Amino acid sequence: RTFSYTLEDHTKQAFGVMNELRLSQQLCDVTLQVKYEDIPAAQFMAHKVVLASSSPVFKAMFTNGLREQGMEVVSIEGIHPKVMERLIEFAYTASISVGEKCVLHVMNGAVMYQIDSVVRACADFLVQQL
Amino acid sequence: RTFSYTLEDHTKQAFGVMNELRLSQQLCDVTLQVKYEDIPAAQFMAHKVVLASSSPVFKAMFTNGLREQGMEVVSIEGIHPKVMERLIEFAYTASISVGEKCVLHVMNGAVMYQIDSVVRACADFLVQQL
Repeated sequence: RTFSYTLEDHTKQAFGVMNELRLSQQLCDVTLQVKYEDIPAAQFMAHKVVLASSSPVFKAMFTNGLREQGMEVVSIEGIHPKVMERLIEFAYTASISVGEKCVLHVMNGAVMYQIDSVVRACADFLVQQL
Repeated sequence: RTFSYTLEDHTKQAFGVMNELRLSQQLCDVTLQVKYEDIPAAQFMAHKVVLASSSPVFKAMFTNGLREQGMEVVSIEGIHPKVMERLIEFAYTASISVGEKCVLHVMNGAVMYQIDSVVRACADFLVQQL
């Protein structure tokens, strides 16, 4: 009747390119300003649809019906820069790495953005070192 | 030294959500107006970063350094609406289906946007029916 085809690799390749576009600040449309205790701010550019695709919290926050018309800054307080960076990194690459003291703070950032995949992975490392 | 983790499923889930966001016209930032012979126009909303992630042609066309500040319309002539729809669909889901007369016109749309994965798949169906 009909001919179809699926490339089983397409999502990995494309996130790859989207991660490239982020590192080069191309097509970005949100900057997260994270400010946390005394460490000065950081800025992260990213793509709102890529954030919303991995976090129900970023989904809800960016899908409200408002229109961008430029760059929206999101002030994000209550999380160390290094934890937001690794969580954006997970959004864009599906991987995440950390040492054993930061693994506590990463499960708190993942719970805050409902990145449940990371939450369960941390919660496993925490009982596999106890 | 350090603890890391990779969710081998994350890209498929997230494209899933991005495809959802497209169907609902949320966070979109390009409308392709395809006009082709006498069939009237069609409009497709999509996410420029998701287009650019799957097509070198859409990459180059959206990554020039210009800023969006709203919705950019791309006039796309020289391809049937049904072929652009299925190619956007491939961008967002990695799959594509078609009957045997449209499979000719899809390999021409894929070559036009350098969606090489589809091009080689069509080029195989064309010699597997001859």
